Amino acid sequence: HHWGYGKHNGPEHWHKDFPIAKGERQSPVDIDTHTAKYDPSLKPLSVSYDQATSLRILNNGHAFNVEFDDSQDKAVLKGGPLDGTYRLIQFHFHWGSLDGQGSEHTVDKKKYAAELHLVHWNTKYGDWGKAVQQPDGLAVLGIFLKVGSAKPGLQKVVDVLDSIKTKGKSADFTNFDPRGLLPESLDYWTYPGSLTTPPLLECVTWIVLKEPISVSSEQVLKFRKLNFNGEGEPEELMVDNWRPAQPLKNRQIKASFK
Ligand SMILES: NS(=O)(=O)c1nc2ccccc2s1
Ligand SMILES: [Zn+2]
Repeated sequence: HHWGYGKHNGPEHWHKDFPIAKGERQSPVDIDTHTAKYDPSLKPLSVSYDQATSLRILNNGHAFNVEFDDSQDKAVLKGGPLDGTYRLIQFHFHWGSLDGQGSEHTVDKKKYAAELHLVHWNTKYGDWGKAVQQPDGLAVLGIFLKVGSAKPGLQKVVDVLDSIKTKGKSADFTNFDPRGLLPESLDYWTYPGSLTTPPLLECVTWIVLKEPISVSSEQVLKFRKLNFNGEGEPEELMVDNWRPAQPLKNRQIKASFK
């Protein structure tokens, strides 16, 4: 892998190493709120994070992942458009160099300052590597961030970032409660899509919450002090690590709410 979000290895180049980048169910997409159809057959989402066990936070050179113990059913996502049980494996964000961009999904072409991805895999496939080979292998819960009032539940994440500034650095990150990152409402849009970084596999049921969370300018400024580069290498600020909207093609975006 040599892909990134720089001036010569960005999303417009990915198709050369990952031809599925030009596929029929790529993510993210623009959510046209007037075209998305209310589906009364969709169920309430069930976000069961009471027993979540966070373990570690890693700068992987494209974002930072907060990793969970997914060795058994602790934190799981069920219901909504989903059949079966999906285990939380990690969350990460995508963000911008300034507040007017950062999100991957857009809403009537509006870009949010950032987007949180809570990533889950379908336990019926036994492990992540098997799950990503299946069209219903993953469920990613996407939550928009706008800049305003501080999000108290995000501050523990913010405060550890200085310790994982560069690619390949990690730190212990136990006892973090991801419920503190959820908005009030679980109203959502859903559509079939893909991973938004290589390998871009078309194995995701996307669930994107309508209600954004508010974070402070100071919180997102700390995201923007991270580095894409490794220790001692020329500093490249980790900013604009988002893939733009991809063609919707023959896909329907459904709303859980009227
Ligand atoms: N950005 S995302 O679709 O949530 C995502 N992409 C990837 C790629 C490789 C491994 C895990 C994930 S999770
Ligand atoms: Zn993501």
